[PDB]
Amino acid sequence: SLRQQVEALQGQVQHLQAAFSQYKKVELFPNGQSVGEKIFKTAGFVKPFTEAQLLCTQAGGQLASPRSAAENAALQQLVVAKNEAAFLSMTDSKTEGKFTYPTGESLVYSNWAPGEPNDDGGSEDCVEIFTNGKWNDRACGEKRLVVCEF
Amino acid sequence: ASLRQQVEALQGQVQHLQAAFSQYKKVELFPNGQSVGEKIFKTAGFVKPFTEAQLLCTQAGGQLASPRSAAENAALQQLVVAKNEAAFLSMTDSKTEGKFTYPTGESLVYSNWAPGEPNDDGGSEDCVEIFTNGKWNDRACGEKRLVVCEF
Amino acid sequence: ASLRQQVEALQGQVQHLQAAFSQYKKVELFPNGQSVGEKIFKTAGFVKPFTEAQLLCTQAGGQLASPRSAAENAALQQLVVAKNEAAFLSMTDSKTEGKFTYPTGESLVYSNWAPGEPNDDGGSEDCVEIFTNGKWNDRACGEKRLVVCEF
Ligand SMILES: OC[C@H]1O[C@H](O[C@H]2[C@H](O)[C@@H](O)[C@@H](O)O[C@@H]2CO)[C@H](O)[C@@H](O)[C@@H]1O
Ligand SMILES: OC[C@H]1O[C@H](O)[C@H](O)[C@@H](O)[C@@H]1O
Ligand SMILES: OC[C@H]1O[C@H](O)[C@H](O)[C@@H](O)[C@@H]1O
Ligand SMILES: [Ca+2]
Ligand SMILES: [Ca+2]
Ligand SMILES: [Ca+2]
Ligand SMILES: [Ca+2]
Ligand SMILES: [Ca+2]
Ligand SMILES: [Ca+2]
Ligand SMILES: [Ca+2]
Ligand SMILES: [Ca+2]
Ligand SMILES: [Ca+2]
Repeated sequence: SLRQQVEALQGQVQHLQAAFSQYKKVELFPNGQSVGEKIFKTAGFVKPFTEAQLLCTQAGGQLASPRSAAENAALQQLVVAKNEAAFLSMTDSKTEGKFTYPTGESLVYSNWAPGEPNDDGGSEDCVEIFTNGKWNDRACGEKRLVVCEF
Repeated sequence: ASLRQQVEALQGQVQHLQAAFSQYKKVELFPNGQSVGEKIFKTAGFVKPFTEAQLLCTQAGGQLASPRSAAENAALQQLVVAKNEAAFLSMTDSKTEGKFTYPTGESLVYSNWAPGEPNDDGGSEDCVEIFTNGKWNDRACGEKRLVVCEF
Repeated sequence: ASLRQQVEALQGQVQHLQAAFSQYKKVELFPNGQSVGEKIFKTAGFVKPFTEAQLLCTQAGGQLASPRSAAENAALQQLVVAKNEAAFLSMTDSKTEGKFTYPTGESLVYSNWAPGEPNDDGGSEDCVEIFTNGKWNDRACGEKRLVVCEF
C-alpha cells in the first residue's frame, strides 16, 4: 500500500516539475528575465523613483539592483525590449557622492557611463540604466521604466 | 530502504518546488494582481461593458471581482487605484430591482455603497462599479469599466 | 508506519501545491494566454516583423504559434480576436516555394487557408498570418503582426 502511494506521489511530483517548468517560461514572456536565482520583471510603464520604489516593495520585491555583469546584461534585455531607460534601486540621497543599496550597503558592482555619476545640476541622486547597459545618475523626480527584482 | 530513499528524494524535490513557486507567485502578481486570503484579483488592464467583461472572466475560469469582505474590497481597490479606473463588480439587480446578487443568485454578504447608493439613477442602473476610494455605486451595465476578475 | 505518516504528510503538501499551482495558472493566462491540450499560447501584446517575432519566441524557450489542429487554431484565434490584430504563425515556405513547413522542416499536418490562399502574392509571400476569423493567408515576412508564442 505504501509502495502504491509512493508511486502515485512520485508521478504527481514529476507532473508538477514539468507543469511548473512550462509555466515559468509563460510567465517570463515577454516582461521577465531570469538570471541565477534572481528574476527581473518590468511593469511596462514609467514612474518617478519614489512611486516606482513603492510598487516594487509592495509587490514583495525591490527595484532592480544588478550586482554583477550577468545581472546587468539580463536587466539590459528588458530595457532594450521596451526601449526605455529604467531606474535602479541605488541612490546617494543620504551622502552625496556615495551610492548605496536600499539596505544602506555600498555598491558591490557598477557600470557607470563615462564621466558618471556627475550630480548634474547638483540634483541627481537616483540611477538609470540605458539601453546600452551603462548607468547614469538622474534626478529622482524624472519618470523611468519600472523594473522590480524578485 | 528503497521506499525510504524514495521518500527522502521526494522531500527535496517538493522543497525545491515550494521555494521556486513561492518566488513566481510574487513575480506573477506584479503589477496586475492582488492576493488576499485565498482569493486573487487580476485586472486585464482595459475597460469593457459589463456583459463583455463578465464573459472574459468566466471564459478564463473565474468571475468578475466579488469582494465579500472589507479586506477583499481594500485589495481590489488597490488595483483600481493603480489603474486609476473604476471597475465593474460581478453583482447586479437585473432579476429583481433593488435586490443585488452574486452570479450564483446569492444575496450580498458585504457591501460598501457610497452614501445614497444604490439609487437606480434614471431607472436604469443594474450593475455596480467600485471607485478609487473603494466605495460602490450602481451604474448602467452598458458603461465601460476596468475589467478585474477573481480566481 | 513512520514512512506511512511521512508519505501522508508529503502528499498533503503536494496536493496543496497542486491546488495553488492550478489557481496561479488560471491567473497567469488571463487575459493574454490560452491553454489547449498540453500547449499554451501567449501573446506579447505587440506587433513585430517575422524574424524579430521568431527570435522573441525562441529566446523565451518556445516558438511562434504553430496550430496543429482545429482545436489549437480556435484557441489561438481567441487571442487574435481579443487583441484585434492578425498574428504570425511559425510556418514558412522559404526553403521550397509552395511548401510550408514548421521550424523543424516538417510538413504541415493541418491548415486553414482562406479561399484563394496561399497565393504567393507579388511572388514574395513566405510567412503566414492568421486573421480574426481564424483563416490563414501567406504574407510578406517583413510585415508586422501580433507576436504569439507557444510553450
Ligand atoms: O497584401 C497582400 C495580400 O493582398 C490581398 O489581400 C488584400 C485584400 O484583397 C484587400 O481587400 C484588403 O483586405 O487588403 C488585403 C491585404 O492587402 C490578397 O488577397 C492576399 O492574398 C495577399 O496576401
Ligand atoms: O539631463 C541630465 C543628463 O544630461 C546629460 O545626459 C549628462 O551627460 C548626464 O550626466 C545627465 O544626467
Ligand atoms: O451618472 C451616473 C451616476 O451619476 C452620479 O455619480 C450619481 O451620484 C450616481 O448615483 C449615478 O450612478
Ligand atoms: Ca544629493
Ligand atoms: Ca547625487
Ligand atoms: Ca548624470
Ligand atoms: Ca432594473
Ligand atoms: Ca437597479
Ligand atoms: Ca447610482
Ligand atoms: Ca518564396
Ligand atoms: Ca511563398
Ligand atoms: Ca496571400
